[PDB]
Amino acid sequence: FDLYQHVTDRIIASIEAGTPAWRKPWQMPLRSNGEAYRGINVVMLWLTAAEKGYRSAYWFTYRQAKELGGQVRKGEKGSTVVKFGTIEREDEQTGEEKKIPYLKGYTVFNADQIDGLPEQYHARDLGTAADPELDAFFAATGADIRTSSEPRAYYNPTGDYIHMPPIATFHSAAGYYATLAHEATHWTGHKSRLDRFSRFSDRKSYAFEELIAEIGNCMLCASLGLIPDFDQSAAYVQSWLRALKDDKRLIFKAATEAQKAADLLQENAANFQR
Repeated sequence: FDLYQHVTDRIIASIEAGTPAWRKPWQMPLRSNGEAYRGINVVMLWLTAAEKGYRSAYWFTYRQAKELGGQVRKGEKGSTVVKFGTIEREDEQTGEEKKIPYLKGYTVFNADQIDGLPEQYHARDLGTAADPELDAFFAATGADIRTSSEPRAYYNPTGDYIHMPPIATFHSAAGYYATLAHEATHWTGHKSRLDRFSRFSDRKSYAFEELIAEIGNCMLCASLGLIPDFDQSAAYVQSWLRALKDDKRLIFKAATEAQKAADLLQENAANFQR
């Protein structure tokens, strides 16, 4: 079937239900080798886990479960994850090789659906003051963070800095750092970094940047042990629905861009290099 439309339809339904897929955790989903899923697969597996009530982070193909001594239980239904790539094909008239880009599906099962797996496969309280570890992380991203009494958090792309209100006015360090995480996600879109604002001139006012930032903030908060704030997104949800109904590929681009934003903050903070 149409993988693009199948995923987009699942997302549209979760939004119309009142709980968008990427909000469901409120636990990164992992492959059988322990590596995290990425991009649109994170969103799909969060949704499935919530829909079906799974608690394990791990997802297996039937074969991967078999190789580990596990058996998918009778009657259990798998879940779709997608892979993009290129594959070698030939012209036909000529034999010229031409790598073709493709989208394909895989079926995976949560560890909770499987008997016999090794046992390995079966939030920090921050109070109201600054946290040394989270302060160190955000400093290491490279973001210029400025503070004033203005009671609004935002990323200023022209001066290229994040404005935060004072932490004491949140009466919750968790709320402070979740808010900073959200603005740091926007901060990755600057022309000198991921360059989202010029690449996605959003003429049909799909609120595409806010969708990327919300998904990217969920990914970043998942990895930081924080709880994202969703209350500042009611104004965009209708445009997101409109966008998804118009373009069955859009949520894939948004999830990929979201993943790139979360990647860049974590790479900067680890002094990642090639």
